[PDB]
Order: sequence, then C-alpha cells, then structure tokens
Amino acid sequence: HHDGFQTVKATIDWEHPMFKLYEKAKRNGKWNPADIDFSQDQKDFASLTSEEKISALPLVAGFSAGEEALTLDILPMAHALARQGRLEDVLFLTTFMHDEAKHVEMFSRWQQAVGIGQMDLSVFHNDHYKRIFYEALPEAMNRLYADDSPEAVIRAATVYNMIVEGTLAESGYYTFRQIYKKAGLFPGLLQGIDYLNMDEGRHIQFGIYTIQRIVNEDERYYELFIRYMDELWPHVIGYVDYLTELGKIDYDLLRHYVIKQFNLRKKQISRT
Amino acid sequence: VHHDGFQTVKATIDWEHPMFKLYEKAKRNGKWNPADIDFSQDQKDFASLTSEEKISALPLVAGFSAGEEALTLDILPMAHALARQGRLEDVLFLTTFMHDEAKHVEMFSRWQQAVGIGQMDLSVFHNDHYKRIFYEALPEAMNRLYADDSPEAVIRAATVYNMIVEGTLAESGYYTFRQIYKKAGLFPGLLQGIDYLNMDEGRHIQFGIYTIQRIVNEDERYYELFIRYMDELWPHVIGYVDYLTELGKRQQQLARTYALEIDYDLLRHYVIKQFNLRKKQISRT
Ligand SMILES: CCCCCCCCCCCCCCCC(=O)O
Ligand SMILES: CCCCCCCCCCCCCCCC(=O)O
Ligand SMILES: [Fe+3]
Ligand SMILES: [Fe+3]
Ligand SMILES: [Mn+2]
Ligand SMILES: [Mn+2]
Ligand SMILES: [Mn+3]
Ligand SMILES: [Mn+3]
Repeated sequence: HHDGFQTVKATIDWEHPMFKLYEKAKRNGKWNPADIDFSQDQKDFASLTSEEKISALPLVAGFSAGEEALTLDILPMAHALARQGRLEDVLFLTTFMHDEAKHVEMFSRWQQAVGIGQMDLSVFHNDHYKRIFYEALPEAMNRLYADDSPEAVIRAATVYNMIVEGTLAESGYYTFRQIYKKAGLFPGLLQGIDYLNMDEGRHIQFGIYTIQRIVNEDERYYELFIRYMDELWPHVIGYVDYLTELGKIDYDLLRHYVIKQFNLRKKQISRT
Repeated sequence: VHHDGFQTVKATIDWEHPMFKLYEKAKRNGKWNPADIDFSQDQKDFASLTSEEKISALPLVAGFSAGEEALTLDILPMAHALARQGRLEDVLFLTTFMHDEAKHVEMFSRWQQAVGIGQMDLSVFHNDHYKRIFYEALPEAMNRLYADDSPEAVIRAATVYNMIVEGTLAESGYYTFRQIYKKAGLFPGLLQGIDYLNMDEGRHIQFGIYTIQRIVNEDERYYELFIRYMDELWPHVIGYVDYLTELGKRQQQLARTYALEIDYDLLRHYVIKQFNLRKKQISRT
C-alpha cells in the first residue's frame, strides 16, 4: 500500500542531487537512434573482407548484450529506491532506463543496417563475459527485491555502474574510437557511441552518488566496495584478454585504458 | 536469476512489433519538458483568487498529483514481469511510459510550488473511495506481478492501471480541467501541462489495450474477467467523482466570479461514458 504521497503532502526536493541529474538528463538526452544514418556503415561493412567483418563483431556482441542486460537489470534498483521513498532517485532512474533502451536500439539498428541481424553473435561471449553479464549482474540486481540492505545496494551499484559502465563501457567507447574512427569506418555507429558516452556520464554519477551516500553512513562499507570491485576484476580482464587475443592497432594501449578506468572508479569513492 | 541469452545478440529487435512502434511514437511525441512551462501567470491568477476560490481547484490537483506519483512507482512491477517474459519491445516502450509519468509528477509539483501551495498537505481531498483505488487496489494489483505473472494477474493489473485510473479517471480529469479552468481562462501553464499529459495518456491507454487484448486473444474466458474487474472498481470511481462533485457544488464562488455554468451532471456523464468506452475497446478476439 501507499501510506501517502510526497507531491501531495509537499513537493519534489528540488535541490536533491538526483533531481538535478534528472533535469540534466532531460536536457541532454534528446537524441534518437532512429535519426542516425547507417547507410555508409552498411557500405563500409560490405567493403571489408570476411576476415575484417569478423574482427568487428566481438565488440558489438559485447555491447548489444550489455545494453540489453542493463535495460532489464536496472528495474530492481528502481523498485528498491522507490520502496525507500527516494522519489528523486526514481525520477532520474526513468531517464537511466530510457537511455539504456535507446542504447539497445542503437546497436540493433546498426546490426540490421550492415546486414548481420540474422547472425547469432553469442559465439563471442566467453565464460568470463557470461560470468559478469549472464550471471553476476542479474544476481546482484534481483537481490534487491528481497534484500535492499546497504550492503546489497552497494554491491548492485558496484557491479552495474562502476564495473559494467564505469570500466567496460567506457573502455569500449575508447576502443571503438581508437580503431574505427582513425580508420574512417562506421560513422553512424561512432555517432551512436558519442551519444552513449554522454549518457554514461550521468549513469556513472548515479552509481557514485549511491555508493558514496551509503559509505558516508559507515566507512566499513568502503571496504565492501573495494572488495566487490576486486572480486570482479579477473572476469573484466579475462574478457579483455579474450577480445585482445582475437584482434591478432595498439592493443596494449587499450588494455592499459581498462586498468586506468578500473582504478579511476575506485578513486571516485571516498573512504570518508 | 540468470539471463539465458539476449535477443539483440541472437537476432534483432522485432521492428514491426506494435509496442516497438508505440515506443517510436513516444520518442517522437514525448519531448516536452515540465521545466519549460511558464507558470508565472498561474501564480498571479492563484493570488488574485479569494480563499474560497483558491481551494476550489485544489481537490482536482490533489487527485492528479497522487495519481501521477502512484503511477510512476507502480508501473515498475509490470515492466519487470514483461521483461521476465522476454517481451523486450514492451520493455522498451515501458521505459518511455515510466518517464512520462515522472514528468507528470514533476509538472503538477512545479505548479503547486509556483502558485504557493507546495507546503499545504493536499491529502485532505482524498476520500475513502480515492484511497481504495490509489493507496490500495492499484499497488496491490501491480505488486502481485512479482510473484504471479499469470494472465489473470496481468489482465487485472492493466485493468486497474490503464483502463480505470488512466482510461476513466485521468481522461475525465483532463476534460474537467478544460470545461472549468480553460473556459474561465485561468492557469495557462497548468493547462499546457494538461494537454501534454493528455497526449502522453493516449499511448498509456494503448499499451493497456494491447496487453489486455493479447491475453483475451488466447482465451475468451479472460474477456469476462476484464469486464468483472472493471465493474468491481466502478463504485470507487463514481464514489470519488461524487465526492469531487459535492465539493464543487458547495464552493460556487469561482464559477460565479468567472461567469461559468459548471455542468456537474455533464461531467458525471462523461465519466460513465469513458468507463463504458474503455470496456468497449476490448473484444472477445
Ligand atoms: C579490446 C580492449 C578491451 C576494451 C573493453 C571492451 C568491452 C566491451 C563492452 C561490453 C559491455 C558494455 C556494457 C554496456 C553498458 C551500458 O549500456 O551502460
Ligand atoms: C468533478 C468531476 C470529476 C471528474 C473526474 C476527476 C478525476 C480526477 C483525476 C485524478 C486521478 C488521475 C490519475 C493520473 C493518471 C496518469 O498519470 O496516467
Ligand atoms: Fe549506462
Ligand atoms: Fe498515464
Ligand atoms: Mn579464463
Ligand atoms: Mn461512499
Ligand atoms: Mn548503455
Ligand atoms: Mn500520468
């Protein structure tokens, strides 16, 4: 049952950080994947040899599954914060969920346009990738339906926002730019990446806000965060190594960048 | 719970799915931002009103504000249950649905803040019938879906949420706002909001129609479940409407001041009409 309603007893908390982030999401989130012109991507793709075509698909396969998992798996976070009465968080999360839906749409439109919609790209998900996206991520978010304790929320935000978004996604945007932007290939896709990268800045800020406000309550939670981060690193790097190994471009630069993101996300949370 | 795979890796979005097409319309038609609405004239209007006229408008606003908030929170179980069923295109659309309702919450709250009543507790205008619908039956029907996503459960959730709350009460609220405040020329920023809300609502009701019908299409038995759940909530729909009416009939000074003949019998009949029209938008097959 509802005991009452915040915007009937009072108003929105206009100064709340997540209301501010919601306002910025509406302002900066107007893009529409249906407006991206993929015609040249299609031509670029067909101009590749079979072997070059294949080299492109692992990274797209990681992203398409990623965007789909994140669209589905943010719902428990929204439910748990809703149940906690965190109205402004929920408003923001409506823009978060809608962003990920557009991200799903973007990669699928690209697949459709370049002619691989009918191909099953699951073959490029190795065991490490499945451990994160098929298993650890949904386990950690679905937990929130029955256990919204500080520890559960931090673990959910660590896997979703600091690992998948803050570490793999950010590294994937950089990777696309280092490989295809220099080659002049897939300009529609890279336009998409630009929009996704901009959305991701807000998504990561929500993860930081969430984790830090729980840490501020008890610095014992800081240790949990670092522990959950380190528990996932071997699959992050197991996946990265798998991708790198297929690519054989400075692949060792890209691998540094993953490490640099991982440590950056740890340093964005304050012990105190 | 594991993911077994992902549609957009094995295949693509179903580009021709009705809910993907509704999703596309939502993105095209749903750009409006409540932060862009100018309420400065509304603030002047409200302050020019006497105390009796000031409170004349508030029962309706109280009903909407809680409605918007309830609907923002309570659509999340429907999105979960369709996501668990693998209905990706429905989920895409529901992201636009939930964002619309968030903007609806924001719109009414901005208006309350702007006119100077954000600090007033408007729960006093929720009678017993309203609470039966919005504080109880609605969250019960939606929350059920976390442990019972059966056709019977999904039909009941869509009925309460899309056909009763949206299709009957919200639609009749939009109409009432226009018959009264648009006629009198008051609260232009609010009415701009109401028109955006009304446009959004069309999609929300169409999702409800799609959902109920696709279930009825699998077994006609469910059509009579739909009708019975509609009739079960009617006494609360009309009990709330009568409450608003009785309030409206005893606070006549706004109508007098602004030269309006508020036909409350006409408004009642619009609500009855909406209830029966929503019933008729569902067929046995
Ligand atoms: C080859 C160098 C390794 C670079 C790392 C690339 C990882 C690919 C990204 C796949 C997961 C993307 C998750 C989506 C996040 C979101 O939608 O917010
Ligand atoms: C005086 C005549 C009464 C007419 C009926 C008035 C009904 C008031 C509406 C309040 C409930 C609105 C629910 C919001 C629904 C939504 O956000 O989709
Ligand atoms: Fe994201
Ligand atoms: Fe609605
Ligand atoms: Mn390994
Ligand atoms: Mn009664
Ligand atoms: Mn994304
Ligand atoms: Mn609404």
